[PDB]
Amino acid sequence: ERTLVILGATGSIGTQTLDVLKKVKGIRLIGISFHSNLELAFKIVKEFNVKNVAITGDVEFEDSSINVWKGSHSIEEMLEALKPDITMVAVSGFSGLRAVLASLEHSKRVCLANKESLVCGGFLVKKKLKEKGTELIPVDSEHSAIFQVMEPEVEKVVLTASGGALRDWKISKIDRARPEDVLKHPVWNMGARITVDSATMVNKAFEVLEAMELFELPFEKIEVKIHREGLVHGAVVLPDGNVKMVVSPPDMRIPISYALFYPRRVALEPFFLRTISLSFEDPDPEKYPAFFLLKEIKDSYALRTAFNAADEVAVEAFLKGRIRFGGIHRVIEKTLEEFQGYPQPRTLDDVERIHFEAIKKAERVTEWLS
Amino acid sequence: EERTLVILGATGSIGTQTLDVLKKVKGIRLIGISFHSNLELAFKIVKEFNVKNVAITGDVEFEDSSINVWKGSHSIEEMLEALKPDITMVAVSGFSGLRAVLASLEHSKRVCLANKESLVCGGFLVKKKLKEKGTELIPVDSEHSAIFQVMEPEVEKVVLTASGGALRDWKISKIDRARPEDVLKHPVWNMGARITVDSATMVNKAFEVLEAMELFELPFEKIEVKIHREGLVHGAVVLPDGNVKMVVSPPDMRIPISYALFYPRRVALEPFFLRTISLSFEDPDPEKYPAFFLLKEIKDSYALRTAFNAADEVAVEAFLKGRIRFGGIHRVIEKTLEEFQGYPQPRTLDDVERIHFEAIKKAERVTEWLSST
Ligand SMILES: NC(=O)C1=CN([C@@H]2O[C@H](COP(=O)(O)OP(=O)(O)OC[C@H]3O[C@@H](n4cnc5c(N)ncnc54)[C@H](OP(=O)(O)O)[C@@H]3O)[C@@H](O)[C@H]2O)C=CC1
Ligand SMILES: NC(=O)C1=CN([C@@H]2O[C@H](COP(=O)(O)OP(=O)(O)OC[C@H]3O[C@@H](n4cnc5c(N)ncnc54)[C@H](OP(=O)(O)O)[C@@H]3O)[C@@H](O)[C@H]2O)C=CC1
Ligand SMILES: [Mg+2]
Ligand SMILES: [Mg+2]
Repeated sequence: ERTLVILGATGSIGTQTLDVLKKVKGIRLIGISFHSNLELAFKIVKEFNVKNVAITGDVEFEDSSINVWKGSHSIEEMLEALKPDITMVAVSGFSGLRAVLASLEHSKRVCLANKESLVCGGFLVKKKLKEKGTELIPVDSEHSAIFQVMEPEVEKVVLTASGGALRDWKISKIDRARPEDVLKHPVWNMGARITVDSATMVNKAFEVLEAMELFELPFEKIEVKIHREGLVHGAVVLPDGNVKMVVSPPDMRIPISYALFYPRRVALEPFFLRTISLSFEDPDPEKYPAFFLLKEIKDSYALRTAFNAADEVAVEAFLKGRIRFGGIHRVIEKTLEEFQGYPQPRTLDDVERIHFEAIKKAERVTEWLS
Repeated sequence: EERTLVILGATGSIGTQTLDVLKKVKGIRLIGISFHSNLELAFKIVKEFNVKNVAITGDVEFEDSSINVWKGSHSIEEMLEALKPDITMVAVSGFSGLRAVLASLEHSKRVCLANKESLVCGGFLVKKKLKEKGTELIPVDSEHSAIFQVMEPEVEKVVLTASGGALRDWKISKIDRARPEDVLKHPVWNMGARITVDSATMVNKAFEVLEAMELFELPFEKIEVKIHREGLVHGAVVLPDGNVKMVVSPPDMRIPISYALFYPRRVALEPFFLRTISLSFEDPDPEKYPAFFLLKEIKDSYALRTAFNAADEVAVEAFLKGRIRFGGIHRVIEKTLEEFQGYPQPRTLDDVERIHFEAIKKAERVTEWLSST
């Protein structure tokens, strides 16, 4: 059996990974990390007989027949001790950057669900990947699809987007939208943040930057289309007229299983061909202004990190009632203005300093907009 | 760096589309051609491509003089032995493609296979020669090219798509009485009279299923055919996890030709741009395409597959000549196959060629019966 560690086991991706382990044999889960959801963590440790846990938040796990690592280097120290064959990196937020770097150091394969790691610190991940040679497979549905059809000479890589919860609403009504209108979603079963991110298309902006890092694509070779039905997860347009497309049901257990079991294909449920509707349209810049900030930020890890930080602050603020929907892209825009002229970060510490300064600035902007 | 090419059957549809590709991308030098009887087109290919080597497979005069000319029944094998091309495009029509593919596998580094008969009738022979030589074989057919591009060992289903042919929207009662003028109109693809009729009966698709089993080493049970009226999807693989990989492209044979010739490089032609579509996939009606549903009966026997091919060749020509109506085609095939029930599995090229010859003779007798009746 191949040994597995799931970082962020208590989250959406984490628990879907557990579901997959019940459905397919050949991997043994030997450790998990979680942040603060102790009740769920307890269920997992009992159900899966997990003897190694890294606590990442300010919570009390005790104990006493299981090894419990706690604090800021818990993930790193657990991974060094366990040296798993496979690590699923399903932590949310900016913590994903250090989690991925530690996973690359101590695992033979890293299954990457966390987006922030490549958005903010892709240059660090790429350096570590080259040095260590660790296998890295994306878990995101769109990058899993691309991974399956990618080749060296492409004309265009097409990512598809649902258009989010407000895809149908007209422009003037979107500014005023409340949380009770953004949840949800209406295509994927995901955490509260990702749902807001799909509605602003910030999620898709992250995926473009992730695709550039993962597949060494220039910005100009990527295109994003709104695709209502959510069947096509990615397509590659080749120079000869051929297009390779990947279709599947919208269930994250599919790309999870692929990343865990590659090069084997897991037996889940085959998707049988039938008459089908495939629509592809350009995102309207007036409906998705934060998405169109990509051109402005793509070349700078300082601006990419600030983009992510401001989005984290604005979504939280939106979820807590301080701003309305139209305030999200404004917080991001106004925060980015304050980082123009920043030098390109060179180290993990540089990236971390930008992130915390940007959180600080975005909070000030949010206060103004509240 | 430059690769040399021989095109067997250079004067045909595939051959001239290959020439069209060679005019608009560099890296391949045409050094030899074969043709059967189209002297006028062969000389013009020779002049315009500066070809110095020609194999004539038919009984025609091609004299002389500044070029090397091979003639008679061994002309392809002899020219290939002399030329040793890097690539041979095998685009001869009909049963002689089996001999041509085997000859090509002897003397090329890569064989681009357009000819269907070679695998339908003699797949076991081709596979044996492939193993001994270790030469590359890339299919040129657009469905096989599509599958080649997405194939992997653990597929659940390989899906070939079919236009359904000229009579796809017709009532079953009208089909039996159809004439060549009904069939020889063009729903999705631009090709010869033979391929157009085979598309209407879906015998073309029966050939492609058998070729797919040979090319990709798939059991018959893992192949699915769907009628796909848009003709945009040329093939798909269904994986056991829920993923489906599909290949979409314009219905232009220059695409898979360029892919086979230049693999692993992709030639810059005209990129296809994604847009809103419905995509239809329906099962073929057994009552509409009876000759297609003879697959399950013939699939394990090279004797039956060779007879199926021969009977088809006879029946299609008789149809085009006005001797039988469209419904007569599947009847010629069925009745000819009934005469070969129990024939032993051929073991050599010579066994295959004997079955071919007798099935042609048997199918002609059947055709006369149906014509006079
Ligand atoms: N959900 C989806 O469908 C998809 C998600 N992704 C990406 O995967 C990542 C995780 O997504 P999702 O599972 O939905 O997120 P969730 O919020 O549902 O769960 C995230 C996990 O990370 C833990 N966590 C939270 N904060 C920290 C922290 N500061 N340090 C370490 N661990 C922490 C949580 O612990 P606890 O519960 O105890 O607080 C939980 O275990 C994200 O980057 C997301 O963009 C990508 C594609 C699709
Ligand atoms: N056409 C298409 O779109 C596709 C075709 N194919 C397959 O490719 C093969 C050829 O296709 P296509 O180019 O359309 O056929 P054509 O009838 O257009 O031409 C066949 C070629 O074979 C030569 N030829 C004819 N008879 C003989 C013979 N007895 N011995 C040696 N050579 C002969 C012809 O010479 P000449 O002109 O001098 O008589 C010509 O060069 C067939 O198996 C067909 O099914 C597969 C996929 C797509
Ligand atoms: Mg995604
Ligand atoms: Mg074909």
